[PDB]
Formats: sequence, C-alpha cells, structure tokens
Amino acid sequence: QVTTEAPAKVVKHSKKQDENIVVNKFKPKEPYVGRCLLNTKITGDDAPGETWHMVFSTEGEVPYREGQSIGIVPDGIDKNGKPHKLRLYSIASSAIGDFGDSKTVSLCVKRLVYTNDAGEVVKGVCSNFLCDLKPGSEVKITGPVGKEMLMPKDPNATVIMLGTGTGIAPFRSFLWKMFFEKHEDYQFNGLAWLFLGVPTSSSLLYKEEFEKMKEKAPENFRLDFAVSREQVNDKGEKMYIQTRMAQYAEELWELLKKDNTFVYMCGLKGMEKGIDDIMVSLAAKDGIDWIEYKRTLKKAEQWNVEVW
Ligand SMILES: Cc1cc2nc3c(=O)[nH]c(=O)nc-3n(C[C@H](O)[C@H](O)[C@H](O)COP(=O)(O)OP(=O)(O)OC[C@H]3O[C@@H](n4cnc5c(N)ncnc54)[C@H](O)[C@@H]3O)c2cc1C
Ligand SMILES: NC(=O)c1ccc[n+]([C@@H]2O[C@H](COP(=O)([O-])OP(=O)(O)OC[C@H]3O[C@@H](n4cnc5c(N)ncnc54)[C@H](OP(=O)(O)O)[C@@H]3O)[C@@H](O)[C@H]2O)c1
Repeated sequence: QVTTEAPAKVVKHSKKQDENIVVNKFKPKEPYVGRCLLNTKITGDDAPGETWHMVFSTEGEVPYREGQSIGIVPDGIDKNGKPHKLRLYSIASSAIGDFGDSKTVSLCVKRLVYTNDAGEVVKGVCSNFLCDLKPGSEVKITGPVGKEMLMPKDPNATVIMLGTGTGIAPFRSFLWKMFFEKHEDYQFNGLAWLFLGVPTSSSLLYKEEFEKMKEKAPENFRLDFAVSREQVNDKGEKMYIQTRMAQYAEELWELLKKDNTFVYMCGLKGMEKGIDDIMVSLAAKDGIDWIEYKRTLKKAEQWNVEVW
C-alpha cells in the first residue's frame, strides 16, 4: 500500500481557458530581457496622438496566453536616481504570436504626452521609452500577469468585445487565435462581435487586420467602429462605443440573455458607465434590474472588465 488520494481542495468551477495558466514568472527584480524586432506607428500622422505596435523576442521564455499583460521596466532613472517601476501592457499578440512560433510578444502602446498645470509638456516615462525603442535594443519584461480577460473555453460561445483605444490589444490577441490560426484543440465557431471606439479614422487601430478577418469569416465576425469625433447619431451625439451599441440594443440584449454569451470590456476607465447606462434601460424595458442582472453575469464569468 504505497498510494493514497489526498482529499481535494474545494475549488470554483471555471468557464475560461485557465488550464495550466502562468502568472508572475518574471519579477521586476530580475526581469526577462528580450529584444525589439520591429516598432511601427499604426496611426496616421494626422491622429491626435501616436499609437505604436511593437514586437519583442522572448525565445519561448514567457508562457503567456490571450488576455494577459506583461510588465515593462523602462530604461533610465527617476528624479531621485532610482530605476523605474514597471508599467503593465495588455498583450496584443496571440499566444503563438506574430511570427507563429510561440517566441515573441507584441504590444500596442499609446505615446503619453501632456502639459501639466505649470504649462510644461510632460512625456510619460514608459510609453515614450517603448515608442522610441529601436529594433535591436533590449527591453526588460515581467509577468505574465492576469486571469480576468482569459478567453472562454467553449469554442462555440459568443464573445462580445468592447474596447476603446489601446484597450483593443487583448481583442487583437483573441481574434488572431479565433480567425488567423488553425488550432487542433480550439477551432472557433461561435459569434465574435467587436466594438472599438477611437477619436478619428486616422486613429483606427488594426483596421486592415480586422477587415481581413471579416473577409474571411463574414458570418461569425461582426465589426463595429465608433469614431467619436467624426460620427454622430440622429441627434448629433458623438459616436462613442455605447452610442453605436445602442443601434443594436435589441440584438445585444437578446444575446446577453443567452447563456453562452461572454462580454469583455477593455480600455478607458470611463467607458464603463456609458455602457451601464445603455444596459439599465434595456433590462428595465424587459422588467429586469441591470444592477442585479449584472451581478449574476459577473459571478457567472460573463461580464469581464479590465480598464485603466
Ligand atoms: C493592466 C493594464 C494594461 C494596460 N494596457 C495598456 C496598453 O496595452 N497600452 C497602453 O498604451 N497603455 C496600457 N496601460 C497603461 C500603462 O501601463 C501606462 O500607465 C501608460 O503607458 C502611461 O505610463 P507612462 O509611463 O508612459 O507614464 P507616467 O510617466 O507613469 O505618467 C503617467 C502619469 O501622468 C499623469 N497623466 C497621465 N495622463 C495625463 C493627462 N492626459 N493629463 C495630465 N496628467 C496626465 C498621471 O498622473 C499619470 O499617473 C495599461 C495599464 C494597466 C494597468
Ligand atoms: N488592460 C487594461 O486595463 C488596459 C489595456 C489597454 C489600454 N488601457 C487603458 O485604456 C486607455 C486607452 O487609451 P487611449 O489613449 O488609447 O484612448 P483615446 O485615444 O483617448 O480615446 C479612446 C476613445 O474613447 C472615447 N471616449 C472618451 N470617453 C469615453 C467614454 N466615457 N465612453 C466611451 N468612450 C469614450 C474617446 O472619444 P473623445 O476623444 O472624443 O472624447 C475616444 O474616441 C488608456 O488610458 C489605458 O490606460 C487599459
């Protein structure tokens, strides 16, 4: 008698792809050092700001999956002569990545530039270090990190994706896996519906990639852009992400009632309310309380949010 079945720890059931998930492999103390293979501006010269897509080599060292983030420890020192604290960035590439070999990682980085009260133009530390990275240079990477935006296991589920600006990053990751890759253990066949809000057309992130997936899966991939400074509804209101969702209020409410519908929200801290505003009205008209309904959705792993 050499064996025993040690009693199992009690565990919550999960609908998301967390099987053998990896978080916090590399710490800022000793980050994985990769290199920059390419770094391109993906917004027009005309856009209000600059967003860049960049790919780093990882030689397979960083075991990330769709929906996770990696931290970056930007080179240099702060005003006190101290090395910089890491900043987190949602991975914009699928687990197999942009080269199909499972040895790289991609980011979608908005260059932060503003002017303080004093009137001085200020440059965010990490965002400007990253957008200025030249192919060949090293970059310090930490993580992976995150379990909140992991994709649902069900390959026939409906995945509604709501993102603003760079919040599109984990959705580019999910979609490459769903429409640009043939996975033996995962072939997607549900409905993938993407809503992206950006300020101008020159600001539309990965439009062309999204347009190829639509051309490749015209049935089950739906794409809706919400260009706030160029589009307007019948009332002349700026087309924000929730203003565009409102044009499909009936259909979305119906899917929200299906049990295999998972909703993901990523991007600006504020997008959150406009959406809830849109939701309460719908549920209301159906004699349902969004407050209560939302709770269930969240506990049911169907209303996933990651905003900054
Ligand atoms: C989980 C997670 C995922 C993220 N994903 C991404 C991503 O994919 N892409 C991306 O670009 N960002 C992402 N971020 C944000 C990112 O981590 C950094 O916060 C961002 O890049 C700015 O950092 P920085 O080092 O450039 O700026 P910092 O040097 O840290 O400066 C930021 C500070 O400047 C001030 N500030 C910022 N904006 C303004 C403004 N408009 N006016 C006045 N003061 C201001 C604030 O005090 C702020 O704390 C994510 C954040 C989190 C938490
Ligand atoms: N995992 C994460 O947590 C994660 C990942 C990626 C990014 N982010 C965060 O999300 C943000 C994306 O930054 P970004 O500069 O790329 O955004 P952005 O370019 O400034 O604008 C995004 C769009 O959202 C609009 N918008 C503003 N307020 C809104 C609201 N209340 N509801 C709906 N839409 C609204 C803007 O319209 P107007 O300009 O006309 O107002 C604009 O069209 C960053 O702050 C970043 O920190 C977080």
